[PDB]
Amino acid sequence: GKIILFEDVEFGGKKLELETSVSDLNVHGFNDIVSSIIVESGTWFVFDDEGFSGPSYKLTPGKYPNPGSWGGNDDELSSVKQQ
Ligand SMILES: [Ca+2]
Ligand SMILES: [Ca+2]
Repeated sequence: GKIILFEDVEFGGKKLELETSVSDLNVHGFNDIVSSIIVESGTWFVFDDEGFSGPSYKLTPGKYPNPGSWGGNDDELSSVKQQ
């Protein structure tokens, strides 16, 4: 699986590419800043709390240009897990 997290909407700003689960996005300086997402491959769950907990959102391959596109809130993702 490969997911790319973006600081700004419409795939702008700083980006973080991940191929493994991350229980705490702070380790990569990406806690509570994500505003768009591209899933290149795999199914991913993204969570608003650390540790694969809090509000969760399922994402399959494709582009998600704003948090509404995954049903979520801006600047709230804290952990991500591969399905
Ligand atoms: Ca942001
Ligand atoms: Ca959060």
